[PDB]
Amino acid sequence: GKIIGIDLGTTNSCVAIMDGTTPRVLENAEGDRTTPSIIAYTQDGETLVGQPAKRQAVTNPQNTLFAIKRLIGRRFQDEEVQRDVSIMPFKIIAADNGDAWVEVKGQKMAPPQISAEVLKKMKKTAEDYLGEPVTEAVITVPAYFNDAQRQATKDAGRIAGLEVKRIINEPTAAALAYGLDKGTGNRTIAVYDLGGGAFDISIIEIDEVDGEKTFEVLATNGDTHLGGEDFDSRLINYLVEEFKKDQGIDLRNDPLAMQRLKEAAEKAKIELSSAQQTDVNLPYITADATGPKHMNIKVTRAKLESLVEDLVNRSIEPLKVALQDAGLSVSDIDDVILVGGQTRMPMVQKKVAEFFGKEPRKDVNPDEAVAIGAAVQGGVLTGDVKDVLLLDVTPLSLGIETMGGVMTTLIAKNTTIPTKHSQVFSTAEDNQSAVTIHVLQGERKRAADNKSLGQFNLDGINPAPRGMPQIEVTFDIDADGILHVSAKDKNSGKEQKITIKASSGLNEDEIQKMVRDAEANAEADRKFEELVQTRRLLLTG
Ligand SMILES: Nc1ncnc2c1ncn2[C@@H]1O[C@H](COP(=O)(O)OP(=O)(O)OP(=O)(O)O)[C@@H](O)[C@H]1O
Repeated sequence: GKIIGIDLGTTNSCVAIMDGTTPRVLENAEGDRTTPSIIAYTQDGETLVGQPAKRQAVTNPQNTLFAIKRLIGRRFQDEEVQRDVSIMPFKIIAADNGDAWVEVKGQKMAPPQISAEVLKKMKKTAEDYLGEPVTEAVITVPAYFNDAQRQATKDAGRIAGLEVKRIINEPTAAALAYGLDKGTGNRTIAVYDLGGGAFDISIIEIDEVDGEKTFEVLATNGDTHLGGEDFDSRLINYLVEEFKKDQGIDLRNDPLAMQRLKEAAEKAKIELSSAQQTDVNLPYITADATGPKHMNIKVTRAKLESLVEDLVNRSIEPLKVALQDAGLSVSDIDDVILVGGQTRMPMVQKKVAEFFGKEPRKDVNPDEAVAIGAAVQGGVLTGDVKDVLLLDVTPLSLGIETMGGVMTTLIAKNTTIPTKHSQVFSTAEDNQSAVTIHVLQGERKRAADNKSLGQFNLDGINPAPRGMPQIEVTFDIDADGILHVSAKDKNSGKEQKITIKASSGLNEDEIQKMVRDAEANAEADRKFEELVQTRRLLLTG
């Protein structure tokens, strides 16, 4: 019946539910509206997840798993994983198919089984609160996720025993919370998503027409080098040099010290959004030949702002990129929303306040906003929320190059994504051995008039006197907005395919110039295609 929304965070998870008209964030078993995303394997053969798993990490670096959201769906030879292999204290291994897996206590295990454990805790958190079993779910993912990662997010839920009703991306989920507030229609909003694992900026339009509120993403892009875990690194490296300057010991090579130090580094970081000072007292952190060593160093707040200013500045070019892709001016941008626990630090809000010239909205809970919005999607699916429409549509038509230099339209503008449709084409020459599929986007009928987005060949077409082999062309734009083009020659069984990425933005000012141009040029476009018909649509070499 009801469909729950889950914030799958790198660092914390959060559960919320629609209680009629107003959303409620549900507490986990400790009473916390957020649960750390950490998994631990104890000597006694049981697996800890959440706040219990976080606590035993300092003595169990190999069998305490955290930051598993950085491992799901990727190949081992990726640079950051090699970057990740060196810094992480637990064991990273390759799966038989080349996937990135982990191995704990001699058991080779994939991340989705591990992440499924948190959902079961979230599931049990929901089951204890509701007193009944729960099985239908909408799950969130980052906006920069590719084709392989989202499907893997669906599968992980199934290993946790869930039917995944919807995948939605995380910057979109947090915004649903904001739109419950009054006065949110007909505005342009920016979703700046800075988590533990990455930077994300999304541009979203909130429109309301004829009693229906519609939401459309105008731009998105991401940068995985600007996430909250990269900030913690910017402290682990420095802290060793101050002790080394005073007493000559390099801690980078001591994981047990590194395990307490990250915990000391992580918990204190929360404090500096509210606080101005504190003293780190971690007795017996290590020792050398002359006996025990003790940490006691006083340090305030300014130095950190000096240390991480470049990360904020390197996130700006992705912000600058987002506005061009959406085609908007600052004067079209109506509101600022903070999501994520790290925005409670004052300089980021000021750096944002200087940039936007207005204070970010203070009514969005940074630890809970993502979870609250995902719960709304469940109410839409059950009918609990009325007069709301998820808008995800194509700005321009998509197609392939055909006979005579003609574009044949396969997908008309403003069709909802995901989508798939089929059409039959044939061969142009006797005994034709090859075809070129030139993937094209635009509103003009001449193929030579569109932008090259890529092109591909399909071979193995059986020889025939022209037009007999039957080559079926499929374009698939999946729920991530990514276009999958596939081809199978039905008489032989062969299959080849390509993938075409989702756009980072939708530039309507330039698009609207092209559309008005197209209305003015309608008659010029017909005669060319009809005289190509004059000279089943055909594909060139
Ligand atoms: N009070 C606080 N002050 C400063 N930083 C905080 C606070 N609470 C949490 N953080 C930081 O915010 C980050 C987690 O934010 P959030 O839970 O929204 O991320 P996520 O959804 O887990 O990440 P991603 O979107 O990349 O998957 C962590 O770096 C954590 O250290």
